[PDB]
Amino acid sequence: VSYTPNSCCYGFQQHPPPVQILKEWYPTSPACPKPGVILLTKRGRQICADPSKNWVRQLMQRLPAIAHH
Repeated sequence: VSYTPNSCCYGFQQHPPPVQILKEWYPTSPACPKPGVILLTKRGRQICADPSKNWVRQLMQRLPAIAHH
């Protein structure tokens, strides 16, 4: 849908989550002003994280990249 809303992070989580709760990750929309990733937890919590941060890239590497929709 050319008129669908876009999911974006306005604010990122600055402190690393516990790896044990993380399931997978996926990027937010390319339409967003600041590029983001979601770290999705086993309980389904969507954690906004900044892929310009090395610690976020390292978690990303350890997790499967799995499209949400």
